[PDB]
Amino acid sequence: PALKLALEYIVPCMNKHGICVVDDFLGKETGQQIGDEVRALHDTGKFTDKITWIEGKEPGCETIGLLMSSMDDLIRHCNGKLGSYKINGRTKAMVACYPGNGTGYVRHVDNPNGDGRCVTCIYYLNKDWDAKVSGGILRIFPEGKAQFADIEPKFDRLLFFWSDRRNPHEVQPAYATRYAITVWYFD
Ligand SMILES: O=C(O)CNC(=O)c1n[nH]c2ccccc2c1=O
Ligand SMILES: [Fe+2]
Repeated sequence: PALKLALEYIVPCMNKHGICVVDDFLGKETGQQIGDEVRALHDTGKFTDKITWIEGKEPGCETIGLLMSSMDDLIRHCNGKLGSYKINGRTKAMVACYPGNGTGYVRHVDNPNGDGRCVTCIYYLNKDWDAKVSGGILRIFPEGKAQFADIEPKFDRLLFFWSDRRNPHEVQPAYATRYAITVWYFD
């Protein structure tokens, strides 16, 4: 399954566009589970835009580990073909919560200063996101296109994009609680 998705979709889509959306990545059950785990971290005080870092062995986080393992399976089966990068690892999972008070994240590049992070991978957990009323769109400005790309933070959506200056991006103001989990893979 990872072989097929990696080589029939993620590799070609990324090499062409530098951005790749995989809807329905883990399915509604496992999704909801990860979502219930992120919410339990949050409501029990464990955020510090607020964030918390997770390795994947800590408590209340088993299924976030399964997510990370599932992401890793995709990247491993890209076979060094994704942007001709030989990927050597990734960060821990960064869980982010925009509380829903109009806050967002201003336009930025993830790796502006030349660290080894090459691919940003984000998994979204927001069921029945009403983007027209709730805001919180991810807007990416891919270098070499005169049109931006708008990505809704939809439940069980996995997203890949190049981390460097090819992809300046912003989280537009969010008016409902918005959750996402990011890892960065490095070459
Ligand atoms: O959630 C999204 O759709 C995109 N989100 C981001 O680009 C983003 N990028 N870099 C960060 C660094 C530290 C803390 C939060 C973030 C963050 O949400
Ligand atoms: Fe970012």
